[PDB]
Amino acid sequence: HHMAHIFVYGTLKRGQPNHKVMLDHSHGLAAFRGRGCTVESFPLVIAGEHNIPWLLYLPGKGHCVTGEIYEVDEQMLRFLDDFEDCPSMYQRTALQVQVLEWEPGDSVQCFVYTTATYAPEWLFLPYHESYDSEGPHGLRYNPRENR
Repeated sequence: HHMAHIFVYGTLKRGQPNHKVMLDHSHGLAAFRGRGCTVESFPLVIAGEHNIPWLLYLPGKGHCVTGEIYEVDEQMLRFLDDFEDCPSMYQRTALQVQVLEWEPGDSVQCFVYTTATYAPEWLFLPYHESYDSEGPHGLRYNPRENR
């Protein structure tokens, strides 16, 4: 079957708190392909009570956002849609990604979880080039069922 390229910038990245879900074969297949940055700039904010990273769908604002390129199967793609609570919390959007390292040419089209349903005040939060839950912003990810 065909596969699909995705680009992850947040908790799904290697070394980030939700990476395990991509390594769990009960969800399908995800193969690491390399590192990239969005060709278009977008705001990346760490926001809400869970300190979740959100790539806001405001093309041309903020910065090119760095992340990782994976090739995934359809099962994994649908799992990630459910994981990200699409289309309410995030909407899956196809974006051009400049390839910085490859394990394809200069860029690759990838699905990315963006959001148009952010809280409006999140526009005033810092806009990140990259996400690290343990970064100096001091806002560590906490899991969804925490109150």
